[PDB]
Amino acid sequence: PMPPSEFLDKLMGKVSGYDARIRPNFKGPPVNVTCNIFINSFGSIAETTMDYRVNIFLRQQWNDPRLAYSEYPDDSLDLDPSMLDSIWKPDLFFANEKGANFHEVTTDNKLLRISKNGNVLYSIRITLVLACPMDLKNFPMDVQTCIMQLESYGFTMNDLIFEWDEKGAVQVADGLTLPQFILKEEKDLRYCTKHYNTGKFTCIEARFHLERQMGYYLIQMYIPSLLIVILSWVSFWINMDAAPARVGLGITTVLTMTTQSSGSRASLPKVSYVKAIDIWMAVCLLFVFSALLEYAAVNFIARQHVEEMRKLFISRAKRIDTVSRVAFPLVFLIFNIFYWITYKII
Amino acid sequence: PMPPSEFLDKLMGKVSGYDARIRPNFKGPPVNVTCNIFINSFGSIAETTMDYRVNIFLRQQWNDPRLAYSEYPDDSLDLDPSMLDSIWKPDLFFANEKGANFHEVTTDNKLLRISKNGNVLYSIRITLVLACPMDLKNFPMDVQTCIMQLESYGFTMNDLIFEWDEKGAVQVADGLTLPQFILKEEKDLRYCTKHYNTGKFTCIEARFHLERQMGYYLIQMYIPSLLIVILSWVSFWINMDAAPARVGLGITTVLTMTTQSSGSRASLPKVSYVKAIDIWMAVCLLFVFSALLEYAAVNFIARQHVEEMRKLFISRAKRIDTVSRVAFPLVFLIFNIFYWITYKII
Amino acid sequence: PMPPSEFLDKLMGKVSGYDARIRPNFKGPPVNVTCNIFINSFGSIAETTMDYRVNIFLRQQWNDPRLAYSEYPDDSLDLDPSMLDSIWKPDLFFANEKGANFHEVTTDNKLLRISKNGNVLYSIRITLVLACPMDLKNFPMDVQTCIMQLESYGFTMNDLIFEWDEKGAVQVADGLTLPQFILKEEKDLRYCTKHYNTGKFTCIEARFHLERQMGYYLIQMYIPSLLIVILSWVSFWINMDAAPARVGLGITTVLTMTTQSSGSRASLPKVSYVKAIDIWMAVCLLFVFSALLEYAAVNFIARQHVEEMRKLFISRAKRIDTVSRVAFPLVFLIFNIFYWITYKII
Amino acid sequence: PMPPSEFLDKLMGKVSGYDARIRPNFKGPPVNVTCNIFINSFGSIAETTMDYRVNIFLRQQWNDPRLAYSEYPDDSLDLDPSMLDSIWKPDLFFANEKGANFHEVTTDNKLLRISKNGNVLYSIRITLVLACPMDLKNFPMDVQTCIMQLESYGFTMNDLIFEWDEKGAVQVADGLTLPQFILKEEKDLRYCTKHYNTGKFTCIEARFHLERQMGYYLIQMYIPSLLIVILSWVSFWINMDAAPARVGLGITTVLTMTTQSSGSRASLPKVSYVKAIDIWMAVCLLFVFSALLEYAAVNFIARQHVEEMRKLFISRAKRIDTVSRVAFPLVFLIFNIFYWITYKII
Amino acid sequence: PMPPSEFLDKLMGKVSGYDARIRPNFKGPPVNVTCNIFINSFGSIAETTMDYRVNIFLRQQWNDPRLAYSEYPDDSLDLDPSMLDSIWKPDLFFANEKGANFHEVTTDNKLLRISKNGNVLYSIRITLVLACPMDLKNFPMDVQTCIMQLESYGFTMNDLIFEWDEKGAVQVADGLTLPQFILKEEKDLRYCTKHYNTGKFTCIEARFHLERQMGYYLIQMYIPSLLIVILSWVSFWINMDAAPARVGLGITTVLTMTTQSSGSRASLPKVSYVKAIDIWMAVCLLFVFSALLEYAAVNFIARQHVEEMRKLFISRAKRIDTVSRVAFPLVFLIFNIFYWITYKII
Ligand SMILES: *[C@@H]1O[C@H](CO)[C@@H](O[C@@H]2O[C@H](CO)[C@@H](O[C@@H]3O[C@H](CO)[C@@H](O)[C@H](O)[C@@H]3O)[C@H](O)[C@H]2NC(C)=O)[C@H](O)[C@H]1NC(C)=O
Ligand SMILES: *[C@@H]1O[C@H](CO)[C@@H](O[C@@H]2O[C@H](CO)[C@@H](O[C@@H]3O[C@H](CO)[C@@H](O)[C@H](O)[C@@H]3O)[C@H](O)[C@H]2NC(C)=O)[C@H](O)[C@H]1NC(C)=O
Ligand SMILES: *[C@@H]1O[C@H](CO)[C@@H](O[C@@H]2O[C@H](CO)[C@@H](O[C@@H]3O[C@H](CO)[C@@H](O)[C@H](O)[C@@H]3O)[C@H](O)[C@H]2NC(C)=O)[C@H](O)[C@H]1NC(C)=O
Ligand SMILES: *[C@@H]1O[C@H](CO)[C@@H](O[C@@H]2O[C@H](CO)[C@@H](O[C@@H]3O[C@H](CO)[C@@H](O)[C@H](O)[C@@H]3O)[C@H](O)[C@H]2NC(C)=O)[C@H](O)[C@H]1NC(C)=O
Ligand SMILES: *[C@@H]1O[C@H](CO)[C@@H](O[C@@H]2O[C@H](CO)[C@@H](O[C@@H]3O[C@H](CO)[C@@H](O)[C@H](O)[C@@H]3O)[C@H](O)[C@H]2NC(C)=O)[C@H](O)[C@H]1NC(C)=O
Repeated sequence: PMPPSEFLDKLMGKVSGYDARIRPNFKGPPVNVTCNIFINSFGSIAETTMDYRVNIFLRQQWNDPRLAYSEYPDDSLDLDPSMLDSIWKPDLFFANEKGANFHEVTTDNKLLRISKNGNVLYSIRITLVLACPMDLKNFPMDVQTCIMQLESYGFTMNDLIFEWDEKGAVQVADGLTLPQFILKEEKDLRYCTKHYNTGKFTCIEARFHLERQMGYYLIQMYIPSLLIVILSWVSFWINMDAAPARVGLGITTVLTMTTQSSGSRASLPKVSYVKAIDIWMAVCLLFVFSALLEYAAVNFIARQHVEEMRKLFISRAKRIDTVSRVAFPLVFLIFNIFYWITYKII
Repeated sequence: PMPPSEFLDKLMGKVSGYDARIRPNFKGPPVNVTCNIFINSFGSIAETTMDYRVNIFLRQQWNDPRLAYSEYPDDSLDLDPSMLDSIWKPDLFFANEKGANFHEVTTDNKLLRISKNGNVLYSIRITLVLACPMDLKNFPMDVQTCIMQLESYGFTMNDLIFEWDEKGAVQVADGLTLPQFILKEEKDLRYCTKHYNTGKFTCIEARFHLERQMGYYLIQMYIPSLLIVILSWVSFWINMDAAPARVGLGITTVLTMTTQSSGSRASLPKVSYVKAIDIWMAVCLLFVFSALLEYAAVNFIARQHVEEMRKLFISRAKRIDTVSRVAFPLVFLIFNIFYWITYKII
Repeated sequence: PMPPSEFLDKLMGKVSGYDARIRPNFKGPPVNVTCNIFINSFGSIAETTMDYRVNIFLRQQWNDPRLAYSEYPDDSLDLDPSMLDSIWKPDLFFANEKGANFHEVTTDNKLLRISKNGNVLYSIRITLVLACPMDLKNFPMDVQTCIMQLESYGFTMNDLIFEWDEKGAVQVADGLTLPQFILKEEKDLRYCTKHYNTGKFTCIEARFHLERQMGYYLIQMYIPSLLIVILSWVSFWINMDAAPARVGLGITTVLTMTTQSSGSRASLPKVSYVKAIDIWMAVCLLFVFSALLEYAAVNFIARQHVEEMRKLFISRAKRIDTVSRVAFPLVFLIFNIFYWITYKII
Repeated sequence: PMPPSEFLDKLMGKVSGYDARIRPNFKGPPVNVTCNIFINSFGSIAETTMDYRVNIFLRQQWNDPRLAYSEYPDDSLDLDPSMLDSIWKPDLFFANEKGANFHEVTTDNKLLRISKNGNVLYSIRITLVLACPMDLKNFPMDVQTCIMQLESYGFTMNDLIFEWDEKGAVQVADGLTLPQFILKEEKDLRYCTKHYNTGKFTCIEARFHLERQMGYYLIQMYIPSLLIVILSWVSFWINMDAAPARVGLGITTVLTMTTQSSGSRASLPKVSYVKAIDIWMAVCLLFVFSALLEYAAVNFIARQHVEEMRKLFISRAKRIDTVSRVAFPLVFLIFNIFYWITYKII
Repeated sequence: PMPPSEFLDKLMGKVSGYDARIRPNFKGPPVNVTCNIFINSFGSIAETTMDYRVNIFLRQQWNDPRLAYSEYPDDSLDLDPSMLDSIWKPDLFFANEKGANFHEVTTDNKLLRISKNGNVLYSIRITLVLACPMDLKNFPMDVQTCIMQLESYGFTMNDLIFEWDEKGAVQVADGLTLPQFILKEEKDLRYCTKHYNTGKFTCIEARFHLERQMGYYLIQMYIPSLLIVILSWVSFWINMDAAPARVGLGITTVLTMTTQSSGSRASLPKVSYVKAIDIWMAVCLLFVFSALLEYAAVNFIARQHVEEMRKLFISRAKRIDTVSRVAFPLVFLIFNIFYWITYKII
């Protein structure tokens, strides 16, 4: 017999009237193309530009009666990736590409096989940098949901319809790990049918829940953010007579805590709303600032102190020192409870 | 009958004398091309290079009598995006491109349909990085106006005219949100007819008002910029005898405020004029510097103090301490009123 | 006779039925392609994106009976790199490309020679940026293993099989040096046969062990991380009466050590687990923090001190000063032993 | 009649012997090509790499007798930008390109019109990143001169000559503003004829004077650079008995001034010569360092002070304090005059 | 007669049997191609990636008897750069490209002329980013030697040999200046013949000595690195009774010197060996650390001081103060001599 390359020349050549500019089943029902992606590499999720780089295998399956051969004895004929400009292909595109490219390492990474009944498998490797609106109302304890939509651009709903297959619409790699987030096993599948001034177009998308790993932020901006508050608590255990001791403590600590506040949003987007890490530094900033005002109240009584009425001012300046050793270690603990409970339920 | 691919070969082939290098209605009136864009993604507005990345759908509509078919029973014939090099297309370009590229993810993102009367719709996806002169006279409270002009390069006014359509000249996406700014619903539409040494060319543009969100700057460079001034106010409530207490306070605070001034223009363009954030740090720098000179005036009187005339110098050195507790908390409030009123009207 | 260019036109032209879209030995055994790479340049191994740039010479050898000439008197015929689109080539690709490109400096860097029996050598220069999951459980003393897999995309196992040659499967350059790591002479060779929903494909890979050089981290983040602890030890040799001396020492040192902790993960990925450099700064942070609490215990006894019972409190406040000069210099040495032994065996 | 597309096929087709590989007026005088650029966008002038990005419209005009039509009734025939590979074009190139690209947004931005006498206008949009040797002998008050040369590569002087036109050789945009520098209205026009081992080639260039805007540097690195010196002057108004007051002032200020010196060359090229900003920080570093040595001379006399001879040492230690309040405020003013006069004339 | 474009069609057309896939002098001696480069732009030598960007004019000259015309009366025929795919060209490539590109600004920057005897000149503009192993054993006083090799990829030694010409093998631009380094006039020329598993290939290279300019490092990291040591010397001229004076001096200076050590390797590669700038900061770190231990020895004697034996401890605590004023100013000078002598000979 003849090889599949010469066998398909009768179906993709000048004979049989086959044209790559004509969609299958013309003047009839639209083409129902089913798609399924395979995430190979994931990560590099930046927040300054609010985008993430993904590498998926976009599989496409449809039905073309013009390529339904019945003379070849086999059931699957592989095609050279250099002959993709001869058959019709869906005009699939993403609405959040923001720059993309293919891979042509020694061969155009394309897969093309034709079944006997007319099933055509089209799998390619695409490297996308997808964008998603980052919701940072609770930055250290948020559940991001970055989606990706597959719309049409040249054909409307009556000519091309995208759908998901029931046999693993979205597969995940075996050893796919992320440096900062984690990929949940549950991925939603809903439609995203858009409507413009020209018409209506099909759209398919899949939700991806990306939960953060609190192990990183808990060590860098939570343990040092708590030890600095302890530095302001040790001033109560120091005598009220040493002026340079408690003054230098209430100033060097209250100024190095601002660096922690400025160092908590160094690589974060400039959002207007307040996040969960801005209420942890601001409240702890009040503790390192109230300790400065605490010494300002103790030193103000000692500098004012008549022999009988002045002996009570010394005890009054020391009575507040007996409560500050218990108030702040018990008030900061109350805020430490309302913080790790409200942001663990919402 | 015959499919539209073979039907349009009579209108785009060697027959009928149709050439892609000839504009419609030659030796007559110019081609009136109407355009309308659809902003899909917006943001990433940097200030060091004074540019912003945009992703729009550039729709183009004109009239070509050479493509006015009258035999096909339908009213809209879709075209393959691979056949855009056969018909005439307007030479539309932007005067502020500064690098651009198309999107060819599995298909050239182009839309092409031809009506019966000769209406040709041309919609493509372009990713532009547009530039605009940043007016930073009031940096935290400015209303930026970044525009984009669509000029001609090969045809003059007598051969190609660009205009805006009245049915939604500029559409906005449904869920288009910006991280730093906000997009106003009012967009101006005016002409930008340029004149060069070669001739005159058409030009269409649309204004985009981008108001900032003060919620970000108010927390990072306004709350810490005010608490440092309070650190210089607590020196008045400290006795005038402790030298290392008030000296270290008037130096550590006046030097950490300069870091806030240098940290306020870390990612800003090097402009010559003064902005609204440079007058907030410089005036607050005077308060943290006047407190240093305030102790220099109190300590200078105590070191100079004859038994009757010296008792008044001690009261004089304490009389200024009774006014500094009221002057600065009431003078900084006056500047706090003139600042948030002048920059809220202009 | 005729030159090899005209001699091979009979084997690569329209005659002999040779087609570049047909794999050798069709309807029979699969093509056994042996590959061997030659690493020219290596390094630039970043950790923020977890990727490294490599430049190898990908050699490919297979058997094509359709190109087995028997009339030319020579044994090796060199081919012009501009004629690679006429013969069949394996669709080799990498599963961790993440962007790649060829080199076309004055000539496409391709090697093509055909033997008499049908051996075809295919060598090209590819610049890859390969990714690997960075295991940073012990950051300064880890042995990274970055691999690279060569999979198929268009042909399954029954049509294309990749294998390694026994004569130097992976060669290393003569003067290939790395700035940070070192390349070990032992490189493992194992298979990576994947299984997808479409079928099974061949895969070959080679392990690369990249041991770090501790000479860099030992000087920058280990010598200064130890001298700061010595600054907290000198407070014991200072009299317990000078308040501003020991207070300023226990605060300026405990706050500059946090900068060393924040400066140890400035260019590191945001991992959740704790690494070996996070337990060296945190434990040393306890020493510079216990010295602050040590003075808080000595000053608390002196401020409390009845004529006979008060003379023992002065000796008690000095007895702890006689143990702190020996405890911390001997407790930090114990942690210094358990650290450099546990992380030198695992 | 026939359209210009079919009319010019007789002049650009196989007939008439017109070839795009032959320069006009062969075996005779060279082609005198006149050029004129139009700067659209300017700025982004970095100093680390010593380059600036420019966007100009390169117009080219020459004479081609082979295209001198005499049958068409019009005087200017516009050409499709897709037919630039049919006529001869000058091989113009820049000697300081360092990477460049064109703009192909929906159309190749090319202009091509042919006059009756043979005048051919060629205007294209080129985005260049031009380099210039940065002369930073006086960094805040220099007048940079970045030029751009247009050389030939394939034709020598006897075959191609570039010249400037007298009617606006270099035009400037109407609203072209720069963020840091300013563009002067005077632009020099001189030749740059080079000589290599192959021969001599034509060259045209234009000088661009880029004066800096001192409004930026005067606020960031000149006002804080002067207030720190004032902090060292207030130590003279403090009593000579307070040791921790004047010691902490002469150390915290002398160390934060080094940050201003290191912060003045953070984004500057590593040049060997000294600039005008390195002599302003180094001299001011002497003032904040002489104040430290001033207290070292006052405290050395007080610690040495026999009942009559010791009373003069106290007055001697205070006599220098009466001159330091007048010397430094009058010596720093002398350097402030010689600095803003020498660098305002050269 | 006929123009050179039509004259060379007889030598580059279907007639005469000329093929671009055949090297000259086949079945005979190899082609001796002589090359000579012309460095136009040089600099941008980074150290994090260990690469430098260069822009050279790669001239190539060989002998092709098939192009030896004898009928044209001239001696040099210029060729259009669009016809380089018709003649044979050497497959020259660099072994350290790491990404490269050509320049196509309005014309492919290629030079092609053919002599009567068969001499063919081939000059193109290539922008390379070449790599070299940075030897940083003495960072401020090293002599870097970055080379560039020109190897073959498709032809072995018996088919293509590269050589250097004796008439200026490597030329330098007239006004080529470097921001950091300097280019020496002496450039070595040696062979780099490599040997692989396939065979042996020709190779030509040229050495480039790049000496650093010490004027930059001497001001930024050598003058401030010496003044901080002077701050530790002034503590000896202060009385031994002021505790907060000498304690704060021996801590604030010893901690700001570590920033100079961390600030000396901010943009340097992470090498394991010690460089010449790491022994200048570490030794100076001992001086600012020995001054802290010097006060720890003086204060330890004063706190210990029986009426006759205690008067000698006061003199002993002051005797070391009389030697420290002379020891350190004379010991640091000894290290200052051995440093600037050992690294000025090797
Ligand atoms: C692609 O998928 C669409 C569905 O999304 C298919 O369209 C549906 O096709 C049926 C005929 O097969 C149309 O008729 C209906 O038939 C059912 C019985 O199956 C009957 O109960 C209904 O009353 C109706 O007559 C139906 O209108 C149509 N639906 C839509 C929304 O178009 C289409 O056939 C598929 N195309 C191919 C090539 O498989
Ligand atoms: C494209 O749009 C232009 C307008 O921007 C159209 O041009 C105008 O066309 C009219 C004829 O239709 C020209 O004549 C005028 O007619 C009015 C009555 O409608 C009459 O009152 C005037 O006195 C005049 O005779 C008019 O001069 C012309 N204007 C310009 C500025 O060119 C043009 O026809 C449109 N082209 C197409 C193909 O639709
Ligand atoms: C490519 O390599 C494969 C092996 O990976 C070759 O396949 C093996 O080929 C033999 C025949 O040569 C097949 O038959 C076996 O022969 C042995 C004797 O050599 C006999 O003991 C066995 O019982 C069996 O009959 C064998 O099944 C086959 N193995 C596989 C896994 O396919 C193949 O021939 C190679 N192709 C070329 C073109 O060299
Ligand atoms: C392109 O420009 C060059 C000048 O840069 C033109 O060349 C000059 O052409 C004249 C003839 O037109 C040559 O002859 C001279 O004529 C003058 C009178 O005009 C006479 O006084 C002189 O003694 C001499 O005979 C002249 O040598 C030549 N100069 C050079 C440097 O080539 C050239 O003609 C222009 N080409 C075109 C096509 O316009
Ligand atoms: C390209 O350069 C090579 C040299 O690198 C040329 O090869 C040498 O060519 C000579 C003949 O011209 C060969 O023969 C020798 O001749 C000398 C007298 O000149 C004689 O004393 C020797 O005993 C020997 O017979 C020589 O073997 C050969 N050397 C090599 C290494 O190949 C070659 O001819 C040049 N090609 C062209 C086209 O110019």
